[PDB]
Amino acid sequence: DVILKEEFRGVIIKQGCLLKQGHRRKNWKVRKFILREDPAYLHYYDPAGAEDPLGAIHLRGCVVTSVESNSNGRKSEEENLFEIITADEVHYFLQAATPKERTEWIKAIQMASRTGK
Repeated sequence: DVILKEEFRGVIIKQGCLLKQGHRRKNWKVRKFILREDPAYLHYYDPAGAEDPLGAIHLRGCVVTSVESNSNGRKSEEENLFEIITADEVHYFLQAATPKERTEWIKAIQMASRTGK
């Protein structure tokens, strides 16, 4: 009892809608990202119909990097891109509303990823 998913056993670090690279129909989607520490787990929710956590990003062992805007060939959609390289070797391409906020999220995930105990 008084025990739920380890993902949520850590308190919210930072929440805000971000652009998730997801070439299903669009290129970048607008979903709510809520962060949580302790095991380090980032969570994304759909504004249009999924406040249920579609999945958790495994920050434990993840590295973040400031993308030099590798938006080649297309229009510069990927500007304020920051990548999250999980320990699972998955590169998660995220973007913010501003260059400022993505930096804040770089810091967010990196500080949250420190809780890998």
